[PDB]
Amino acid sequence: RFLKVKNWETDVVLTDTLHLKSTLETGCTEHICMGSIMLPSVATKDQLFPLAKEFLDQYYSSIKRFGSKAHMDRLEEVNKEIESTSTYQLKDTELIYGAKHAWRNASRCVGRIQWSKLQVFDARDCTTAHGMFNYICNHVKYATNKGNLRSAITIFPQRTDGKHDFRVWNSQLIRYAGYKQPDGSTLGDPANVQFTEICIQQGWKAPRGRFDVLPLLLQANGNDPELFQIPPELVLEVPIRHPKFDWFKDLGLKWYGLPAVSNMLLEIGGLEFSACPFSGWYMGTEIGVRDYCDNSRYNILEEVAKKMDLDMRKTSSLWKDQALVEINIAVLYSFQSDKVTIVDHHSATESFIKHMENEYRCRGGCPADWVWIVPPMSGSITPVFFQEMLNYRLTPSFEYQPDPWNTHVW
Amino acid sequence: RFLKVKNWETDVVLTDTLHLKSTLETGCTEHICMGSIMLPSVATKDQLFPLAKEFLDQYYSSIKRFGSKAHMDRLEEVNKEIESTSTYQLKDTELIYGAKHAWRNASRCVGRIQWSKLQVFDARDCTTAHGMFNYICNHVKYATNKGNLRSAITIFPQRTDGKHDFRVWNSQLIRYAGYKQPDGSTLGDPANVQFTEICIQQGWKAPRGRFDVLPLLLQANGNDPELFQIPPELVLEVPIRHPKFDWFKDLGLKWYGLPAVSNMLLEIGGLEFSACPFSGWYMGTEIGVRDYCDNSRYNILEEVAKKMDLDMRKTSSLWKDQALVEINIAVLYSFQSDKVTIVDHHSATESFIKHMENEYRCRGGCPADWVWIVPPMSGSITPVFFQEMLNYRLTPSFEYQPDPWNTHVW
Ligand code: HEM
Ligand code: HEM
Ligand SMILES: CNCc1cccc(-c2cc(C)cc(N)n2)c1
Ligand SMILES: CNCc1cccc(-c2cc(C)cc(N)n2)c1
Ligand SMILES: C[C@H](O)[C@H](O)[C@H]1CNc2nc(N)[nH]c(=O)c2N1
Ligand SMILES: C[C@H](O)[C@H](O)[C@H]1CNc2nc(N)[nH]c(=O)c2N1
Ligand SMILES: [Zn+2]
Repeated sequence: RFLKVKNWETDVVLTDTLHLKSTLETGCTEHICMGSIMLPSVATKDQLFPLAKEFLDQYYSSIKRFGSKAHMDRLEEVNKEIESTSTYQLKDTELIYGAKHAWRNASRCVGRIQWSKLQVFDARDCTTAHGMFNYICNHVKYATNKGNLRSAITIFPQRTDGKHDFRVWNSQLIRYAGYKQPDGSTLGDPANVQFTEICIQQGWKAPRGRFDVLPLLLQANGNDPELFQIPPELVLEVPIRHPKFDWFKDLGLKWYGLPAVSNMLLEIGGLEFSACPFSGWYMGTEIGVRDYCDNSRYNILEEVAKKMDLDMRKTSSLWKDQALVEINIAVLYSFQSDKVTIVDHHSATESFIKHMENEYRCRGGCPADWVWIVPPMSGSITPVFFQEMLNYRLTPSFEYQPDPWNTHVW
Repeated sequence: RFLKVKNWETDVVLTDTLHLKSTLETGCTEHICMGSIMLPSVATKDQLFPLAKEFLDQYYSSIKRFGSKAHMDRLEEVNKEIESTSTYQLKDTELIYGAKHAWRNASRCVGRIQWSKLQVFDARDCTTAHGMFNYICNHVKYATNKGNLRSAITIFPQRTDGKHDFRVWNSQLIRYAGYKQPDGSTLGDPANVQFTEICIQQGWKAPRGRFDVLPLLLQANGNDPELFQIPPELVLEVPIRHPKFDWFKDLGLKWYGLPAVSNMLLEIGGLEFSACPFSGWYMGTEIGVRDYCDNSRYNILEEVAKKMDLDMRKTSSLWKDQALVEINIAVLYSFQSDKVTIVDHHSATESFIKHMENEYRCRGGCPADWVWIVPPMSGSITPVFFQEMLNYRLTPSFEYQPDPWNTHVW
């Protein structure tokens, strides 16, 4: 009941007991392993105080006042407000703790060494899609910090009944538009073409280029969402050059500095925050491997390998592999020559192993998803390839949620 | 109870019901996922007929004579021999079926599209370490076929009591020697230095170079094993050159053509074959990524990147990534210019997706381990990165077993 994870590059072993505190199910049974399925699958007051009890107990058991009366009066206070209103509200300190631990428990995140250094923006007083748009601009500006990126989350009012829900309809706050062409093909980002249509549907005026920043579709208190365009001076973008190849400029590629996921749900003490955009900084491979070279994304390996003049008749020339390394040299180089925060997959996996140690020491475990932790290129020349990870679901936590245009009573 | 796996590069879905036939446990519980732990953990007659029953039932239910009397008389025959001798013996046809399906059920193997085209060598009449050495040479020679590699397995007598056990002590039939140096460092293959010591211990006369083929340590009928050196004319080796870089020859690297794992256990109908060397042909990355660039293996990225004159001050130059692609271009090129069978990680992952279709159609499922199927470089520019796989344990099956120098009553 006190399981062991081994590292095979180092022969180092650690003991996981943190998984005893786990609660939610994983998809795996004693006779089936779902570790590579992407997404496996009102809340009453009878269930809401147990979750409120569990959260608050570890929150006072973090500030070395577990079991005190300051704890007990807080437990009694939440208990009775869960009688009165049936729901409850978190303290400022309980929200900052809960948010930082949702990140800390996010087993699919390799950059979690930074989990404590997070800036929480309490937007629970927000009421309008314009108020949402204000909070979100202030997040963008702060989290960007002139390229010296800082991580942050903005927490909008929690779900109450179920109809009245704050939702950022964008998947990330900043993404490039996606238009399918009359000739069947696709301009911009193909992942967003469904979204982009809903944007033009709500009256967006598309510039119809490659790297068009989408507007925000912000839904406030269950209301029909409204389009707002982040001021372009707030959207920091990096033009992508290669430090050897001058033809690389003519590829005319760029990316935005700020990775800010907006479509997930923040669970704290049984409360559900449907709108909780959180931002850090990019690991190089997300842009240079996935965004740029996924077949159903920008799919640029074709053209990069051309300009390198590569043996493209043969699958086995590793022409694909060769153009993939140059592209991530170009992402990295470009972001750093502009002083915009980016981390390479070597230094990020190293930090994660480093983070993983401290978690097994001063916490007794680190939930971790190998399928997601291993970078999508050069897997085994990074140290996380050789690290056995235990995946389990701790709380507070970030969760996926449905897209709102497929659930909203419109 | 009829689960679904999605592919996200193609939006294609398949339905797994084959997992209903699963039997063994995985390490994962409803609340913990062990998908990245490498190895999670006499047989009586009360348990041995159920396993014999299950096997034979699907074996006649493969040749469209399920439930017939030819089946029933075979079930009665095994039943009564399990009374008489308590164990039993497989027909030739039952051994070839059982062996091909152990391969077919091997969820960690990406080359399983070939599972049916397997050559079974019945060495169950073998009695001596010299007889083992003969069968194994005939396997090497056949499976190699002048470089036109053919896949094969040699099945030595099954475990009976437990003391009398046929074991190939080598991990693979052909591996390079491993000597640690007086200066702390290591020559050859560091993975084998423990083995190499046991070989010199049993009186091996080490040439003490880099690429020294080890001898065979073959244990027959539980006896203390004996050293035999495969005739070098039978060991086909590929010198590694690059199709651009002439300095690559001076690296003086080579590899052997035949991947032949010798240390696993073949379970068929509850019978355990402790010696069952099986061989195919290499996927390029095993040599060019793992063998050559694992830190605890040949660790050549250092020197390759030197000769390329690479920015090696910075982790973020992807100098490691860059020398890794050239090395697998050199493995591939060298093996094919010599007409020795090798497959590149692109064409092998494609075939596996291709194999995966047919399994879900004419069988209803394909046990598959994503952690192992995804090649250890360029993961997401191959199609298996985007394929959800269900891992589960079907039988017949290949299993790991202890090393014999850590279990043998010597
Ligand atoms: C310090 C900078 C950060 C880095 C370098 C980083 C790194 C990464 C990477 C590479 C991924 C994989 C994304 C993908 O493959 O689609 C990821 C996912 C994730 N990150 Fe982190 N991240 C950072 C900050 C944050 C913050 C600030 C939060 C939350 C407050 C967070 C929570 C998550 C979660 C929940 C996921 C998984 C979401 C999903 O399953 O799609 N990360 N991160
Ligand atoms: C057709 C040529 C074959 C190819 C291209 C191939 C490919 C591979 C690869 C790349 C691996 C991963 C090895 C590692 O990472 O250490 C593997 C493992 C494995 N292969 Fe296949 N293989 C072939 C033939 C065979 C045969 C003939 C058998 C059995 C009769 C087999 C059964 C297995 C098993 C059981 C494993 C996993 C063993 C372990 O967990 O260490 N394969 N294969
Ligand atoms: C399924 N995609 C989720 C997703 C998509 C895109 C980016 C991220 C991300 C988020 C943060 C905070 C940091 C980072 N380096 N990347 C996450
Ligand atoms: C834990 N290592 C197992 C291992 C190590 C080395 C090679 C293989 C292998 C075996 C076969 C038959 C084909 C292939 N392409 N590779 C398997
Ligand atoms: C810790 C981790 O499970 C370990 O590195 C695994 C990961 N996947 C692998 N995949 C293959 N094909 N071969 C391996 O040796 C490994 N090693
Ligand atoms: C099918 C498979 O689970 C899917 O491709 C996963 C694999 N691992 C991943 N890992 C990361 N970091 N991001 C991803 O989108 C994925 N996709
Ligand atoms: Zn699992």
